[PDB]
Amino acid sequence: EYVFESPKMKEILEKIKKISCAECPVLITGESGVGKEVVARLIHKLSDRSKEPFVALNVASIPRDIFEAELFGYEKGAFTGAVSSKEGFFELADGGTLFLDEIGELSLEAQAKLLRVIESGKFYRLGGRKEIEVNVRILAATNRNIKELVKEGKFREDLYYRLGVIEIEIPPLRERKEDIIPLANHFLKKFSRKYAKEVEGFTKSAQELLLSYPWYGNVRELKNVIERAVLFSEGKFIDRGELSCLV
DNA sequence: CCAGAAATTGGCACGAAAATTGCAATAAATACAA
Ligand SMILES: Nc1ncnc2c1ncn2[C@@H]1O[C@H](COP(=O)(O)OP(=O)(O)OP(=O)(O)O)[C@@H](O)[C@H]1O
Ligand SMILES: [Mg+2]
Repeated sequence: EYVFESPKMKEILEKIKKISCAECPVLITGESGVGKEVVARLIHKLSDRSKEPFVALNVASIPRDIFEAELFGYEKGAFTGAVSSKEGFFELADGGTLFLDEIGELSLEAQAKLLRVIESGKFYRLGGRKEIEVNVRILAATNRNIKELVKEGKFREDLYYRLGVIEIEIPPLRERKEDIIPLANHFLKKFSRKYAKEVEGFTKSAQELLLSYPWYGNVRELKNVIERAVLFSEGKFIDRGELSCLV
């Protein structure tokens, strides 16, 4: 279960409901730990293809020298040492969703190779002759400022225009103050059962302290703080002093 | 008989198709050691 109790978050949820049945690539931008993975999996879940694979990938974990071999696949005998034919991630997520986390780590050649497939919709194996057609829905998430990347000369402008048809910008947690308290009480329970420590809630002073801290890690930092508070406590209530050192 | 007209020939051209040549080292089945 997730928490959406802020007007901006509710509007984003309505946008997700409207868009989840479309057939266009989605780009999710935001700060660190805002919930981009949550938004991507919520888009996939509320979809007509929710019973299909959701291939999540990190583009920085794929070496350049074999990049196009991983994404598209190769045939037997394509290169020395190719024991047997193998498929790519595009065919693996055929009929489902392909999620690319931190899309800003791509190189220019990889960007062009991805743009060709996103435009045409069909590709070829590394050592193949027939042409493969796929039905992959592409979601891409990043935390960089993509406009500054394209202005500097690091991200292809046409690729950004192709991907940036729909923009979902999750606001920072510091602009979601009315969402801070329901989140903390959500985490405090989850760890309390997990670590078997007994605790009920936060005192008024601790709740006042929570709303004043300008979170830089957004939801993940709040989760870490709540986990530390649960671990380093034994009483039924968390007070100002327990969180004062953490903050 | 003659001069104009018609027929013959082969050199050059042009697009296409066929033949020739450069490349030089791997892949898989099999037997043996822990
Ligand atoms: N509404 C929510 N309710 C509960 N937990 C949430 C909610 N939104 C986000 N989280 C939690 O926030 C954590 C970090 O979020 P997420 O995985 O989406 O990060 P991210 O935005 O992709 O981060 P990064 O930009 O650093 O890659 C997750 O563990 C997730 O459970
Ligand atoms: Mg992420």
